Amino acid sequence: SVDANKVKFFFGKNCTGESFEYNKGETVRFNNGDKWNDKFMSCLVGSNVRCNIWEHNEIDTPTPGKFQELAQGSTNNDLTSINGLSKFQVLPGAFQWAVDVKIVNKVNSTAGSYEMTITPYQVDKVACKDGDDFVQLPIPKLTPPDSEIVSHLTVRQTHTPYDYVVNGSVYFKYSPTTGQVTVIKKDETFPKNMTVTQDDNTSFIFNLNSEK
Ligand SMILES: [Ca+2]
Ligand SMILES: [Ca+2]
Ligand SMILES: [Ca+2]
Repeated sequence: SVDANKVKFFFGKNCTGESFEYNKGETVRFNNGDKWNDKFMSCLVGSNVRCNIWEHNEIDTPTPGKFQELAQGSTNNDLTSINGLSKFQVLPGAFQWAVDVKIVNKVNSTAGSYEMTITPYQVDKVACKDGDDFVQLPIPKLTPPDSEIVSHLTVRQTHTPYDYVVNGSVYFKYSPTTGQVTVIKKDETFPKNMTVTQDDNTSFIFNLNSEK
């Protein structure tokens, strides 16, 4: 059986062919240059976890790709309507949606010595050091989705001089229309020394262009 707290995916309708298992609060990419990215046919999604699948994380481009929000507490004997899912997100009942975040040096030619800490509206604050892989920032029940969640971004060198590099605020927003996340940043809250580019749908890459 499927656990109410985990998910599982099989390469054959009615659970046949091959088997796979995924814990809550994880993200994977299953693709090999557009062919066997699918690797699914029957899956089960526990009554206290959700799945979110995204073709090629389309950025509201002039072609909508393929996307499905596997309803928390359901079984899918076939999803071939949405063969398009080169990215997979598996999230607990505690977390409504989650966002890929990463840090890149555009001035500090050292890495690891630069540590960024982000904390959205009373969430589990997350700190990552420039050189680790993409961090995941889960967000709890955020209803209505089109609301703007207040968030705080602060980045500080872990090595002398270790002053606050920048300290400011940011705003995140969600859209269930295509499971898109969008970030709103203004000179009144966000600094002019870091910027964040939308590398993909639900994927944000912060680059530091001024140590001040
Ligand atoms: Ca594909
Ligand atoms: Ca989109
Ligand atoms: Ca299929």
